[PDB]
Amino acid sequence: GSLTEDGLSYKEKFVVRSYEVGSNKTATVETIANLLQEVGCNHAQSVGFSTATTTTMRKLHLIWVTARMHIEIYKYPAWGDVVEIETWCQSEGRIGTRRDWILKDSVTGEVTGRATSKWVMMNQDTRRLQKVSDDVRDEYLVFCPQEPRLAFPEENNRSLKKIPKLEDPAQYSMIGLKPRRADLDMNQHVNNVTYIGWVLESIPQEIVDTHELQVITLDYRRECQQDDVVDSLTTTTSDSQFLHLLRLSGDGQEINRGTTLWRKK
Amino acid sequence: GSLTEDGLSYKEKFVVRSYEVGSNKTATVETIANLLQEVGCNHAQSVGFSATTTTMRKLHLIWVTARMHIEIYKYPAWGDVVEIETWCQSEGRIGTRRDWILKDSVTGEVTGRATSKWVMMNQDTRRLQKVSDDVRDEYLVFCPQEPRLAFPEENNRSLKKIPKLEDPAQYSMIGLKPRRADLDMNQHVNNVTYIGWVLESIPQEIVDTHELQVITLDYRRECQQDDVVDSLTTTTSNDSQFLHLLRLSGDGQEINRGTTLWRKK
Ligand SMILES: O=c1ccc(OC(F)F)c[nH]1
Ligand SMILES: O=c1ccc(OC(F)F)c[nH]1
Repeated sequence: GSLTEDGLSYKEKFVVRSYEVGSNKTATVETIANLLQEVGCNHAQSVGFSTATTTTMRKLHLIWVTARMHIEIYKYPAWGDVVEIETWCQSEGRIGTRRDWILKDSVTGEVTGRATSKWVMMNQDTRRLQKVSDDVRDEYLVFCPQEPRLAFPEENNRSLKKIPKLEDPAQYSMIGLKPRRADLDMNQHVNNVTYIGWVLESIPQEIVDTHELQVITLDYRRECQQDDVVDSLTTTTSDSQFLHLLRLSGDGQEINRGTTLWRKK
Repeated sequence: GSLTEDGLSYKEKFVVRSYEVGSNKTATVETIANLLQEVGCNHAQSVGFSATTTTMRKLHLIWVTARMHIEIYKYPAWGDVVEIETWCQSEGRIGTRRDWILKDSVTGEVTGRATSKWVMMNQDTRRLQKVSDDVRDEYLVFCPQEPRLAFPEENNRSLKKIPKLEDPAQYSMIGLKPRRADLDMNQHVNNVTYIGWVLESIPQEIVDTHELQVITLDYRRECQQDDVVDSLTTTTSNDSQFLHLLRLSGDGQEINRGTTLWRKK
């Protein structure tokens, strides 16, 4: 992959692997979510970040953490196909950061999906959220479009809707979910993609067999740690819509909420 | 990737991805095992398969893994290119072998090797059988005719008999369940998942302070989507050796056994 001409966005091509696809021989949403995160990392390497901590962030032990992940897929790429992913970052002034992605058929050049994500600043030791400094903004505005560039430009759009809290009892549930070493990143934290899978695990197999996932919106409230256990809850709200809750098996502490939308095949 | 000049082997290059690495910023043995399966699949595609031959599709026959053997000298680093070569060979009427060599792309030196034994099984009845001449002949056109062994040595750890762990196990991980990211395109648990499940009963202190050199895994029965696995480990030993058993948490039915060898970092 490479920075584009203006050095304000990054593109990479990926061949869809045998193990990356589900029962219709197209990419899972989790494969897709892993590819967004790889091209996010490849963009940060290309422009000097880490080896996405800036020099000021390293000083005060500050990190970016995902608050929100929104993905819309029109077509899942097939086993053996090339997908082109472009990604850029923007400042939401002092609130935090946004990363946006556009997914294209390499062969046709047509948009096959789009994703947006909200990142906020956290201490790392104390895990306390805060506003972005100001000294920090200047150091990464050099790497972002100055004019707004939005994967989801439409005024009132799915990617910005408030998500309510599922009320007990849930229509469906998958209890006793536990991460393994394959679910951890290189800093030994549970990978953000794992949560996407744990949310999807309470959807009935019959919906998955007969529908395609078109939109997922997931809020991240709190981390699941190595020795935690998650319950996954789902109620139909409706094309079919679901409301989703991830919480710890014990004390029922919320880790995530979300919604998904599925089309009939 | 592509077939070599003689068309009796297949080569492919892989860039190691952000999410594919552990705490050393090098590839996990599960990332390695996934890459081996992708190059195995790309070789079968290249020589005209879809990995069943005409006669097997007629008789509803498939290859299934009886054994995986993997030895790693160096785990490739995040961003590095690993080159993997692969070929099959007939083992008479017993089954087939698939063998792999991993190289540093930049240096050309061998950094891993792996060998696997596959047997013929009825898709439906799940009954093992010997390989028939009509089938042996259909796939010898793709295999080197002289022997080519990744593990040639006369007394080599890839062929040793593996004993059954005796209760009580020294270590255990209880209540392991596949999620949908553990399934392949045919909705069977991925052979790499059992590797991860075997590794989950190794204490974190061994993993933090040692590197996996060798893994040998036997495949007895598969885990269904709605089964639950227990993972057991006893130390059997400068080098730490362990003995492994995966079994179904209910009735204690054996799904896998194996051994691992680790060196101090
Ligand atoms: O561990 C955390 C804490 C917070 C968060 O999101 C923030 F917006 F609330 C994500 N992950
Ligand atoms: O379901 C099966 C059938 C066979 C097998 O391998 C064979 F060696 F036992 C593994 N898993």
